[PDB]
Amino acid sequence: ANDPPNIPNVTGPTNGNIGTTYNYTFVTTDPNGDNITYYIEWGDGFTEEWIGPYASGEEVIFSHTWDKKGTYVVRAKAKDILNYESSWGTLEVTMPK
Ligand SMILES: [Ca+2]
Repeated sequence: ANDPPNIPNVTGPTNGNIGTTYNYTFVTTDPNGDNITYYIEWGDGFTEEWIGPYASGEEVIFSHTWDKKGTYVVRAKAKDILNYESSWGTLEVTMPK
C-alpha cells in the first residue's frame, strides 16, 4: 500500500563565487503523508545523510560553501519512515572563480 516519496525539488543560486555561502531550499511530499528524511549530495563529496525526519511538504533550507572552482551537481532524494526511497532531484551549481 505504501508509496515512495516524490522526487525532491532543489532551488537556490546556480552561479556564485568560490568561498561564499549560499542557501538551498529542498522540498518534497510523500503520497501517503508520511514523514521523510533527505539524502543530499553537494556534488563535492560532502553529503547530508538521511537528515530529518521532516513533515511531508515542509520546505527545509540548508546552506553550503564550495571552496574550489567547478561545476557541482547538487542532488537530493527522500525516503519515508518505511525506507521507501525516491529518485533524485538535481540542480547544477557553477563556481567559476
Ligand atoms: Ca510513503
